[PDB]
Amino acid sequence: LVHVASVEKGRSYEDFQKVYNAIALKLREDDEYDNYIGYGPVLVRLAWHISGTWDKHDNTGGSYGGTYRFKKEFNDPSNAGLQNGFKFLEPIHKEFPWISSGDLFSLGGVTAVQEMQGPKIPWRCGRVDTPEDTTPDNGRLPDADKDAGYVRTFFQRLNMNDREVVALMGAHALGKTHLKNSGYEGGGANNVFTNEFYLNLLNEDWKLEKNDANNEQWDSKSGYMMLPTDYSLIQDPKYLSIVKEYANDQDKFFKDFSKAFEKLLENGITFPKDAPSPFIFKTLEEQGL
Ligand code: HEM
Repeated sequence: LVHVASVEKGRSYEDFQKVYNAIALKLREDDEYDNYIGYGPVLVRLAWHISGTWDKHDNTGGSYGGTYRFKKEFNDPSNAGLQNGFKFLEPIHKEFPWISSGDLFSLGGVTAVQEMQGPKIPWRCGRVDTPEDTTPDNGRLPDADKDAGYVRTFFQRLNMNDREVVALMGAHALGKTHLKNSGYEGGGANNVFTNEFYLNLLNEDWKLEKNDANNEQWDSKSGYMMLPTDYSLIQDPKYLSIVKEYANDQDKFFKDFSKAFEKLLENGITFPKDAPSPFIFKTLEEQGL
């Protein structure tokens, strides 16, 4: 099973920078969503969930086919709340109907991270929409009620090692949980990409509490929360070392996150040797827009 990247006919960097700019301007303008967090975090989550279905064993799932547009995947209980991100992107797809679905969903994540003052994430085009029968079954995305061993084992399916896992989890500096989506009660939230997830894990006095959906989560008197899978990163000695590293080196975190997130978004895709190089998009701020 091979998925070969194929550049949307005649398109080049300038075309994709236009799409980036459209997403970025809408992020700036539709700022009220989710109590003024805006759409950045949900777009990051969307890009991760469309990629996180991948299975290295058989090359099924992943971002290539844009299969989230089909009912089976759209309605996965693990994807509750992502409809908001899909709705955000729909008008942009109408404006740029030539872009593939997987390219749009992945580019939305890239755009969001950069516009939230995160690292630059190189991005490659050429995902191709695949038919409804290529849609992975539900249940490939991870549960939040588990321990470090679960996290480690889960991420082996995505060909991610312990450093890649800890870097990726730093995206939990962004946004929040919502009881109605996931059964976890949200805490303090931000929409600026920093290494604060790691600082909070190490510095707060966490208490194991039960929420109104009868799930356990870790809460602090400061008003922050951690999922069990978040907290696992300080219970496991290998993960803890890496958490400390990123707490103490913002730049290292940014660089490691950039590499792991690009990898996540490209898993399963074969890029021909004459494919274009990855694009690095300018932010609105860099363009004076
Ligand atoms: C073991 C792995 C993971 C688990 C169990 C997990 C679990 C969750 C849960 C339960 C939520 C709350 C959903 C809601 O209630 O709206 C969430 C939100 C989020 N996750 Fe994860 N996550 C994991 C890994 C990741 C990774 C790898 C990324 C990206 C690189 C990511 C990015 C996010 C973002 C940005 C949000 C916030 C969305 C919002 O504010 O609407 N997560 N995650």
